[PDB]
Amino acid sequence: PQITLWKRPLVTIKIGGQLKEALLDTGADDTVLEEMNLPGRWKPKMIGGIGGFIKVRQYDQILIEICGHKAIGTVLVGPTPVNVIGRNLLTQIGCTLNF
Amino acid sequence: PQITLWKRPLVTIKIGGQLKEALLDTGADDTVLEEMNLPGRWKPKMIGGIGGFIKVRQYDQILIEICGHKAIGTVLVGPTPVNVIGRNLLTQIGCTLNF
Ligand SMILES: CC(C)CN(C[C@@H](O)[C@H](Cc1ccccc1)NC(=O)O[C@H]1CO[C@H]2OCC[C@H]21)S(=O)(=O)c1ccc2c(c1)OCO2
Repeated sequence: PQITLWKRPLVTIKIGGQLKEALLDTGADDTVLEEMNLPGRWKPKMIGGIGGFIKVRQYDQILIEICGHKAIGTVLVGPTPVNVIGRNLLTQIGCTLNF
Repeated sequence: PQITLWKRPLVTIKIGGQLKEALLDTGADDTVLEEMNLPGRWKPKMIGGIGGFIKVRQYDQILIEICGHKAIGTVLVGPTPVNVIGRNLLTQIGCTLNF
């Protein structure tokens, strides 16, 4: 699809077999999801945003489907205010910015 | 142009007479610029993301040229680590997400 930006670019995702809503976020290097139970091994990591740094659980090689497009990659889980889909997965679904 | 997302989508902007690098950020509702001394009236605002909130100064009807495309709108200035072009100006330059 071609998505305009007068509204938040929110899309449905599927992760861990569960449906969620997430924001397509070209300003995010990484994909960061609100706290949830997720099957897979994880390691603790720190990530910084506009307000400071938070602790997250890093899950490697996670299956995640984004608006019908399948990806497999790193998903960070922690106290983010919003589920954000970052560039690590936006590249996998072939996403570009155009103007 | 078409901008792939392998790397951060940094473009050159012109604002307040200065050339700067800024992120084309679909996850940002508002445009937020690193500390600079703009003229004119402003009002305080708090914006939140990963890590919490930062206090910023809100300037209205600011002219910004983004990769050769002119825009005018609300610009927030504060201790952000990165210059962020948000959806309020991305729509004005005709920017879409495509996949
Ligand atoms: C978290 C999302 C919902 C909001 N953010 C825009 C993001 O694109 C932000 C933009 C951002 C980029 C770099 C540093 C700080 C902010 N990126 C970010 O936090 O990404 C983190 C996750 O991946 C990592 O790569 C970048 C930081 C890490 S933001 O910068 O906090 C932000 C910008 C404009 C706003 C706002 C919040 O509230 C209203 O107007």
